[PDB]
Amino acid sequence: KISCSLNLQTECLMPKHIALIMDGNRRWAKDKGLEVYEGHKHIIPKLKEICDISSKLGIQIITAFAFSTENWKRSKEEVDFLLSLFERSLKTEFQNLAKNNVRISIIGCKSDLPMTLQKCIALTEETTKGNKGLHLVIALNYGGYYDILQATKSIVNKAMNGLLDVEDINKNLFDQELESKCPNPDLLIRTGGEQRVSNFLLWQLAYTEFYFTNTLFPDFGEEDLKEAIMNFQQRHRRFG
Amino acid sequence: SCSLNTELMPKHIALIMDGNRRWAKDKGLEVYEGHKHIIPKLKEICDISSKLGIQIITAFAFSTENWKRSKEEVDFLLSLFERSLKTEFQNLAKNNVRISIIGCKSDLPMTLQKCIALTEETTKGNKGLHLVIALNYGGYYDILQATKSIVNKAMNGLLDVEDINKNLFDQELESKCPNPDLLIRTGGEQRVSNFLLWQLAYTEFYFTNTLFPDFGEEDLKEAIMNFQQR
Repeated sequence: KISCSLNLQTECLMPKHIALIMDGNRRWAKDKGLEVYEGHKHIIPKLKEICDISSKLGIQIITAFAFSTENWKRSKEEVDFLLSLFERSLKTEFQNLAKNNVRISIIGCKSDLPMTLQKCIALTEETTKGNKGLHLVIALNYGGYYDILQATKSIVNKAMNGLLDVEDINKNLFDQELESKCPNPDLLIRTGGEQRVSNFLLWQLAYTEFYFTNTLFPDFGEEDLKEAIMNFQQRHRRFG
Repeated sequence: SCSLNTELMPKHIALIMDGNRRWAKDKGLEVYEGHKHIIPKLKEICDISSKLGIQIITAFAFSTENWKRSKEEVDFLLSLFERSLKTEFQNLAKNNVRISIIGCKSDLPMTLQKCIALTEETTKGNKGLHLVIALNYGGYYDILQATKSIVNKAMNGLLDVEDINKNLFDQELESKCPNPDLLIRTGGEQRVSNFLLWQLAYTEFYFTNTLFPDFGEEDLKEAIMNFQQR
């Protein structure tokens, strides 16, 4: 007998936290005739640009989907290129963000990554952990399923060590065990035309506003961003 | 412990049936008279869907968040749902629908529990469309009960931490594979409001301003046509 009691046990205007699915780079390359991998060169720069615009509007957190845990299903060549492209991009743009007082965290399974990428990530996190500006969270080898599973294993681990009882398990406890925690995204922006989440933040999106746009990520600028904020502010005007 | 190096017509449609109160306002009705259309409209949607070859519909009837309303609102909504279900379950069976409820049934009035059990047995032989009614249900709730269940098994020596994977978690949830291909929310809002979380990983989202009581065959066909061209 495991119980449920929901009637009892009760329980994260500018968006404070924006989540980003940065899609459309391969399409932006097909249009304009280049090779596939050229659009991907523009990802991390454009992200840094968006942090700057966001920082100046009063936005406090950005979580961005960089490398999906399903990308291991790509060719060993495509993935190995993407992990290299990313390690390079991080050291280029490290200074730019850190200088402007941005704090940087990585979420995902880091132990699967190349050892050089692991070392660069740990350095980046440590040197920016004191910064007081915008908080940039990079989802790298991350997924919604993964986050819920790692949290479940941690909870089972604690129960096995006598540190918690099965009836202590509630929304607040589970939330503290996830990699992406409160406060959750108020607005989610996916560029590139698709209208799905593709396994990026399942638990955290329970009350998030969804905004989908056909603009490809490389063409996405300040006007498109303020458009989406403006859109978000409309919905609060027609809802309690 | 960390390693991730396998973790047309829609077969399963999920439905957030919102806009009933707004509909009631725009027509000078009592605030909760719009809700009297919900189960009838759902039966209609089931019948159209069944004829198109859609196999499963999961519909959001009573959220775990509704408990935060006044006692009067809650007693009315649970009473109205028992009444609607008692009026329509034979009609639904005659359309070959099979009916399941997900959610925490132990918090419900005992007459509503009895009516749910009767509905399930009468229809569990049917081979038409499978209708899943989410009643005292939410996304957080499903993930948490699955977690508690897994913790209980580990305590009793029936599994190790290393056995916890996507398949194990899926079989402990109340809404299981196969997950919704398409989600439709009526009434204009563009959120999931803690309906399903784990199950929506790859679902297509379709939002419309149409209020639920005005939702017809044409509105459904647009939604499917829209889905096809993706």
